[PDB]
Amino acid sequence: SKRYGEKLKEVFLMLDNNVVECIKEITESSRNGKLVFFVGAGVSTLSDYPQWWRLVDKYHEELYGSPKKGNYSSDEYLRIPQIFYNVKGEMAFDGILKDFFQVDKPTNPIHDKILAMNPAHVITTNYDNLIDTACWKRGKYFSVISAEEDVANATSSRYLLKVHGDFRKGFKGENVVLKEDDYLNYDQNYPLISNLMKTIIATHTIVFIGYGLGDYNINMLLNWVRKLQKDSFHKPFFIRTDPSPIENETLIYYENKGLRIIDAASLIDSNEYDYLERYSAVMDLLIESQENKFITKDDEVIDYIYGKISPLFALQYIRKIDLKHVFEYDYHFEVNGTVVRHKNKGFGYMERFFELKESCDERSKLSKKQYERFNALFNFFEKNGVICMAKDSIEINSLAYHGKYDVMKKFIEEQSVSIEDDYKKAFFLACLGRWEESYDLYSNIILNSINGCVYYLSQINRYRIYQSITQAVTQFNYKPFTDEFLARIEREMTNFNIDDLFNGMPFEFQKKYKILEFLSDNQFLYDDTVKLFELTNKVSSDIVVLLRLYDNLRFLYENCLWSVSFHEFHQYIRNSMSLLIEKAEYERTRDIDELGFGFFMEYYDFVNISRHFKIDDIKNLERS
Amino acid sequence: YGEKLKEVFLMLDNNVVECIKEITESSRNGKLVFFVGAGVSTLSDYPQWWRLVDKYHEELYGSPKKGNYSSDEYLRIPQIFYNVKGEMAFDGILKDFFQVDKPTNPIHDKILAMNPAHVITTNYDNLIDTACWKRGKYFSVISAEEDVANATSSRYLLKVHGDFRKGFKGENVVLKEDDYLNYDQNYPLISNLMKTIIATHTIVFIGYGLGDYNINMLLNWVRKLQKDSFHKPFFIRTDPSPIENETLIYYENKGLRIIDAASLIDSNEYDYLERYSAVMDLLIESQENKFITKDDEVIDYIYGKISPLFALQYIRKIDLKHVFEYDYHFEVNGTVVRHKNKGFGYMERFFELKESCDERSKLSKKQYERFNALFNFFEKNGVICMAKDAGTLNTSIEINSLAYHGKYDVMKKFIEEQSVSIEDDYKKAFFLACLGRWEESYDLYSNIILNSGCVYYLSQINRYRIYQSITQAVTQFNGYKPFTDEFLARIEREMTNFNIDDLFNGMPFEFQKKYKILEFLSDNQFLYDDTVKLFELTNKVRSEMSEGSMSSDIVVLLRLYDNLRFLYENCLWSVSFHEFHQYIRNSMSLLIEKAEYERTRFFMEYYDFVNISRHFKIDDIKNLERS
Repeated sequence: SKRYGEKLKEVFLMLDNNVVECIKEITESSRNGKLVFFVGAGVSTLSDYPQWWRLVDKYHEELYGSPKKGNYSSDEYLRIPQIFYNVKGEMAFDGILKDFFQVDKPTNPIHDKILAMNPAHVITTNYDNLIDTACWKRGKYFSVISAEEDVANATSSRYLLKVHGDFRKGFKGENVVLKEDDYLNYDQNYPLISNLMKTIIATHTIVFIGYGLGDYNINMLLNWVRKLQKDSFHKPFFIRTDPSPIENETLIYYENKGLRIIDAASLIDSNEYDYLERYSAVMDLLIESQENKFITKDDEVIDYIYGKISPLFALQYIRKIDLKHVFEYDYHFEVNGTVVRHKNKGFGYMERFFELKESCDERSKLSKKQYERFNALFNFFEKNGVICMAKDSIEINSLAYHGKYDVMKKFIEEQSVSIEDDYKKAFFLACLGRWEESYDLYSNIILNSINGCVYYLSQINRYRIYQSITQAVTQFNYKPFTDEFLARIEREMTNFNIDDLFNGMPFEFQKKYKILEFLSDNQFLYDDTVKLFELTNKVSSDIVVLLRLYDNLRFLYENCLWSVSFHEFHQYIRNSMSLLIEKAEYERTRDIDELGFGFFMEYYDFVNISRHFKIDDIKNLERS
Repeated sequence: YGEKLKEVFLMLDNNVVECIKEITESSRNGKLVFFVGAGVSTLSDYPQWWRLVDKYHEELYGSPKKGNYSSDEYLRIPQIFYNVKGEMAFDGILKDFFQVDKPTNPIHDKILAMNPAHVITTNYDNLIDTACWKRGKYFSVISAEEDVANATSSRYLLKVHGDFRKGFKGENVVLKEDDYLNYDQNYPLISNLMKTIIATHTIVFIGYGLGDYNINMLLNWVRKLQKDSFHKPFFIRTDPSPIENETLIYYENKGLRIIDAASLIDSNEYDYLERYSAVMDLLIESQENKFITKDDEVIDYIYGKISPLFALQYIRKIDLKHVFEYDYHFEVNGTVVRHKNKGFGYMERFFELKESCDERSKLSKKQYERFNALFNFFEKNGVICMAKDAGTLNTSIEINSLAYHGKYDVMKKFIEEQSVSIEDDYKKAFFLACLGRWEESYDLYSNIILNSGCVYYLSQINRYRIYQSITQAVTQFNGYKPFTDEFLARIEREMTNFNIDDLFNGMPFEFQKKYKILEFLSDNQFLYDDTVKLFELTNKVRSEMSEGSMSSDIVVLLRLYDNLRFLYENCLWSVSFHEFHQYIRNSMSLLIEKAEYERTRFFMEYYDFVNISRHFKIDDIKNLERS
């Protein structure tokens, strides 16, 4: 196991530059969710599924009473079943298919690797259910499309597209593409499936696995690709697992045809019959490239952390709990600024980054561009209060939080020099009650903002301020807002679904700014409200709760989000502060009981209590 | 005008009502794609193509045509001009005729207000682009072949005939006859994408004259498709004269569902904007409408909303407001309150049918059985009637789960018994989890997953939960070898890639619509509202603790019982969570404090004793004794 990992790392370090670039593109596409796997028959044979040549042999035996002397050609594989279908009855064909294919076979680890690569869709020429079984086990639901009618009623947005059909309806030759007749009339009999396959191939990054370079489907797809306009499509990737290394002439010939070939035999040395070894070699190379197990040098951890962090440079402050989602739970980011390795199995890039931060000599060894990127990363991390790993005071910079109303008015009066200044102006106007002007400014920003994170935040804030205006109008019934303005906002906000706002953003934004998705949710503080129960235990929790409250407040104020003014956030602040004070009082009473002679509140605590607590809530706090 | 549209709704034909129903359903599901023709662009006074044909005719022949242009002439005359006068003159005329800025008509905004999944347009103008940019709707605009691969979003604005974004050249658009002849060869990717979108969405045709070249080409392509292997596209016809019955029959048999604007409303034969706005508004204003007029419709709609929940043994009442999209508040005592139901009141009608047998009798047999099933569901879920009609209500609770009562002997007896159906397997897996045999519990849950959509999703969540608890138990023990290291390795291999957050998203949209309330089980959001509730009444009770003044304790107790019944009767492993136990402990502490106050001026029951014995620690009981 460990020897296999060391061998894989050695192979990657000696990998060709072209194969390295192909692996990088495949991993990037998988991260973006644009990856699709075209699964061939080799993956099925890896699970000992009955190969088609066995069926051809059975049909030949039934036709002539003896297996053919020699080897079938490519045309015979489709002709002999056709001859059996014609001269013999269709019932015999279907019965032989049932006798040969109604078997139960386990799913090979290659299916698990393909699924762990996170493909958007899976296109397969296999008529078996092995990939269906693997997807069913792994919990990723795929809309299995194997007939013409399945295309119209597709349940989900991700497809298990069996372009050659399967035996779900039954072990009948009419449901699959086996005979030469089926291949001849495939376009006529499967228009929708072929169109869907071509659309998926055009709109996604295709990786071919389980196919030979001389396969019928591969050549047909290359012929169709030949019809496309030059450079109007992405060249599909082809994983070649044949025992012998691919010839250079064949390699260049097929690369000119549009296939970027990663050849398993060229990467590692394996036995002639060890197909699973080569399949696992390629798939594991891709997976450990995804898992960052091949990052072995500095100025490369810098690139990865920069790719993860640089989109967040637009945002003023990032919650520590958001950094967990930024790195996909690779590290736990404690509120006190300490980082802990949590779930990453590859290189410890955060530890290397902190080592670079601590010692200047190792930092100097980086490249110039990587040195500047590290400088930006260090500024970002120190600004967000990330210091070092576990083994090694709140401050909110927002005029709205401190109630500097005159300064907010002054900032509003000046002329904005950037879109971010307009965003801050709109938030300040919202905090000052000028909600009509806030809505107009947010609409203007939305118009002029198409990273596009300011656009998303402006849409969120505009919906929030529209809800605030609606609730104020409902509770008032004075006319602070003209009826024309109310009608205009109603006509603008009708059928406006905030739930689909994030999904309508570009997928590059949806990958770079996953941590903002919670802003479109109706409720986003359920987690902290739930962990507030630890303060009710009667048997540190208080400091982490207070620091998380400070993190939420700083994120909502520094980034200028109107959701800070809603009832849910006020309720969360009230509950957290009340529970903290009650727990401190309980600790004081327990100590005075056991000893016989707690909470230290600061300016920020006073501001939070003043802004979020009602008079009744403060009365309850004093009474209890 | 709005009341005129309501009158049109009243006089709407049955088939038109059905078509509007499917269109609104597709819009709600996000599978609606709008096919915008040239009439919509013409509504904004955009230069029509016949003006360009006239200009080419004048430029080459020297005089305007005496008669009327035939269909082939619209493509032949520009082709002749391109062949003779060359490409430069063609592009110059195209530029001087098309580089105009035109305001977006309200029809564009009405199309966008339907939230289309995609907008396929034969127009080469940027009017839809401007409308999307103004409304704030982001659409990846695709007008060339290279734009298909470089799409920035999953929602496409597909200009199948191109546009002038690259420039005002004839090569960027499909105008002349040669462009239409070589369209399949010149635009393979765009045509493939259009065909795929049509196949995988609901298409509404707006702006076409039912005789356009594109409409007939799509009909010809549809003809080749397998019978009943596709959904019939909708065609909005906005011609002044009402469509003939024969023509309507001919086109409907060809794979079109035609909504005629001239049939719905009467307008002047030059008032095209009125004709477009009538159908667009009738589609828009039906988004909120549920098309509920008669009692059988009430029964059918409530059955459609409730029947997926028949798989679950019990449903939290507070969750029901999510089922009906916040139309009604379902209070914990069994009372319903009108919250956001703007249309006809189907819950009031259902209760009226329930109380009096006369209206229940005058129902269809299928609808009678549906109403009977709904009555059984609501009676078993504790929903009684509306708030106004509600009288005396008792806090009677029962939990029909062996795990809650701790019938460990019966637990093991049913465990050893052979399972009958997949529900029995699910219950047996929950019993294994409750019995401390998490190994066989995980194996049985994986077997249920393999053999399997409510049970599939519930078993996935339960399997993840027992994997988590196994990890925690192993960490605690090593921080005794209950589990073999081989089992730990296998479960770690199976579960490390699995993510519980996106499990609901990786579910069929039918499941994500029918079983929305189940999504909360993925995270602790399931306990959110109650927790928030559990806090506020606490403070309120504490206020009533000191000033000495339905009951708040009743609401807290009912929410507690609802949570317990939902988590136990549905056989969910979340009953073993620390957060859930803390919630139960806090609720019981508050209830006991209220009881202590009320005594010196409610009683402990069996279920209360079970909850205290299960979810409390010794220190909490000591604190309760002290206070």
